[PDB]
Amino acid sequence: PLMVKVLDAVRGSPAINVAVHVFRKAADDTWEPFASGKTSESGELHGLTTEFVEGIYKVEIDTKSYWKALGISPFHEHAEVVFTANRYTIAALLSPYSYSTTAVVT
Amino acid sequence: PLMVKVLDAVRGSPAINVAVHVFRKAADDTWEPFASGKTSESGELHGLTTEFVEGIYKVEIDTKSYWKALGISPFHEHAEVVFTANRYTIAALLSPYSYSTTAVVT
Amino acid sequence: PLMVKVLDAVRGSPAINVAVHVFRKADTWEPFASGKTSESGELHGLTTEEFVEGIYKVEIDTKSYWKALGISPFHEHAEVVFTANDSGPRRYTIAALLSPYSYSTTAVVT
Amino acid sequence: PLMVKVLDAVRGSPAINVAVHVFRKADTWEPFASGKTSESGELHGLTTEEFVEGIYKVEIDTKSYWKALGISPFHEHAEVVFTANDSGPRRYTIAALLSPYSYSTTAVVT
Repeated sequence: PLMVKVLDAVRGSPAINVAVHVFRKAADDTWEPFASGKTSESGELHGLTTEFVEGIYKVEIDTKSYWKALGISPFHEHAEVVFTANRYTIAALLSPYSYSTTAVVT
Repeated sequence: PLMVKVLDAVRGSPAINVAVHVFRKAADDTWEPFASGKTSESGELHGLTTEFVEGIYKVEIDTKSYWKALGISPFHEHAEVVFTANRYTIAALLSPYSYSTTAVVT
Repeated sequence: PLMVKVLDAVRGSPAINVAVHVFRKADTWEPFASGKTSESGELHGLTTEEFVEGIYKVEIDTKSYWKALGISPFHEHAEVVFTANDSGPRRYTIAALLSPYSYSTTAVVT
Repeated sequence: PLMVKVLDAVRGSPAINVAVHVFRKADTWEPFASGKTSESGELHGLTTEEFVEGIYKVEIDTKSYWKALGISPFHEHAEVVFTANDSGPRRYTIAALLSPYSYSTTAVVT
């Protein structure tokens, strides 16, 4: 039920091999690792979970590493997306000094 | 080779039944109708063309009609995307007073 | 009452010296005003009395901007089309955020 | 040298009274400054000497903003994390453009 999709606004392409880490917020307010992976050649990451109970989740997209691998100076350390779970696609559109993120919930 | 995908940033969903018109620029600088359709339940419009020679194209996405059908006051008349053809996905992310458009060319 | 602001999402900077042409629908597009963005990425003083109700088009010459930086971008231009002043005079800021294969545009109306 | 600007993409307006909390990485997140956006959608005067090199997090409380307008938005907050002043002092504008299920954030560094 959770998928992440990442596009590169500079090249006009999927953002491939972007590392993504998902965390779930614990009772003591810390972030517990939940799942992770890297985007495919289509910029997508499937199969993160099945387990996906209500709670607050954080999806961290490693944008800095991506721009570094392209030789382009980036601004952000990463893009964080934090939401309460209540099909979820977390989309992100990446530029070096800007990004957007959209939840497509169907 | 040309596909249009539209998302609704207010609802977090595909933008369904959005009218899209494609034009090709003529030798006298006018816009000639080329193809059109409406987005599907997945917010996508396929099968616009096959015919898709080099030239300047305009994709008009009827955002105002979409927001009107939702009872939400919009700013723009439409979103226009103009490019030279040289697989093209024209993506758009819609809010009432803002939109983005991204070309995913693969 | 009409201002255009352009930012470069690759550099995190104002987009300087971007040409901007404004048209007003008469059903033809009549030239209305033009200018280029300053060092702040802004273009002021496009109009005044003159900015009556109508459908306006703001064409931002993003391709020339990118080409001058060595980049072959996707779009020919960014066009922003809108009805203005339909409920009396307003101040309009048309913002654009540019990347080689993507742009966003936002209207701030006060 | 740090300013936060927030806009509402549904209304085409400044996002007014949005809470903003800034942290600096010590590996814990230490509270650094906080405030709320004004009628212009801006928050100034967060820092000064004080804004040394470091990793900073700007947390923008978008959910409370939307909830006060009757909306149940997707995100808990918008978080913007960045290294600052790594090559000497700069002016940073952190902009955010909010929709109920989507946001964009941009850095303008001068």
